[PDB]
Amino acid sequence: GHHHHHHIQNFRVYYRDSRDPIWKGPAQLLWKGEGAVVIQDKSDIKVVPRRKAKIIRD
Amino acid sequence: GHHHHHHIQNFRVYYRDSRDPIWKGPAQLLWKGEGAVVIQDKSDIKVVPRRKAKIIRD
Amino acid sequence: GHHHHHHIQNFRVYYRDSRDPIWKGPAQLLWKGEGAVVIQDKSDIKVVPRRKAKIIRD
Ligand code: NI
Ligand code: NI
Repeated sequence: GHHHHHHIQNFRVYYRDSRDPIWKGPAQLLWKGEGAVVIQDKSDIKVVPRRKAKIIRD
Repeated sequence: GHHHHHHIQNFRVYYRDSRDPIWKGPAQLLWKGEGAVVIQDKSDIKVVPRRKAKIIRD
Repeated sequence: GHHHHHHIQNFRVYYRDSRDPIWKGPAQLLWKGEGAVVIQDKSDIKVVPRRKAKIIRD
């Protein structure tokens, strides 16, 4: 059914996908753990290695 | 696309949201991390720190 | 809102649904935690204990 993944308030994330060196974002933070991060960028929810993500506390 | 996050069977979760002292729930458990849990309450999927969550075995 | 959970590239997962002994899949891998994995099988996103999942790097 329809649902919404509420982001972790007061955080924004810049990230890189796979091997592309371009920074993407800012994006929302959904989860962090196991040396990885879950981000939501518009309608796309992606898993990114922690060192491929810059987390910023607004 | 359209999808459903199936809850972890035989568990319910009461949780505290943001700055409201009243407990919400019972909600579904989607994921149990070491420091936080992912819950689903109706169409809302939220990340709650373990200290603000009460996992019930039913 | 509408969104898509992008899978972790180059992984295929076979799994069992709790009691049912029949193997299901191939499914996409969304998250590999400690003790469990999150998989997507068409419209269903499920949490599977690690012992009940076979992750294949292809
Ligand atoms: Ni729709
Ligand atoms: Ni979803």
